[PDB]
Amino acid sequence: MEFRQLKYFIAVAEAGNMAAAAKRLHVSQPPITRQMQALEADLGVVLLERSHRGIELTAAGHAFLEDARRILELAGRSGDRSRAAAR
Amino acid sequence: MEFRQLKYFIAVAEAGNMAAAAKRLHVSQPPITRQMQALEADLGVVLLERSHRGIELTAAGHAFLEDARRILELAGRSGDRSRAAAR
DNA sequence: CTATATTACGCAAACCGTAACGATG
DNA sequence: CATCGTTACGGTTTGCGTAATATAG
Repeated sequence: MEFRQLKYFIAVAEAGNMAAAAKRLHVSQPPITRQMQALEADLGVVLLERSHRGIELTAAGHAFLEDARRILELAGRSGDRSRAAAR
Repeated sequence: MEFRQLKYFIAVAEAGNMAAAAKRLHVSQPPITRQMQALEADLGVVLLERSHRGIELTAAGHAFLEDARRILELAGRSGDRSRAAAR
């Protein structure tokens, strides 16, 4: 897993199609499709139903999505805590 | 912040010095020092006091160590779930 | 002279963006 | 056949490991 994959996958879930997701992240489309492939590979599971319209989430997608949000939340807060702890 | 920095940090924290963590992660020592620099910069905090005898954690680092462990654990379990939900 | 950390340098692998191709409602 | 997803390719960057540098016992 990479932090980058989590952010990208969250955006794709919220967008409903990979092009829109890319525009929201300020990258080109191909990094989106490739990073999703690496994620699905790394997890051993299909997160996304592809069509020419866009994407739907699988059961394993809806599961993962919830946890991706929480890993990002926790990473963010872990930083604020450490910085606070300095003082 | 990257997952690899979290693993490396935990290993450095447990080991008491960078050389022994390096061996336990099966990499040379310079990635360890460099990835601790990258991590410290990205958080904007100092986690470790370096001496010639090894390392000791700051307040900031004791905090971050616990959350490091939470994040990785949560990342592990989130895999397991997503695979389980694909049954 | 050992043990630790850091820095320098060279080469390989990863990663992005443009461009081409493919597939489908 | 218009629109989105994927794959190819070239060029930049990141990132390793070996070797060198610096400090301390």
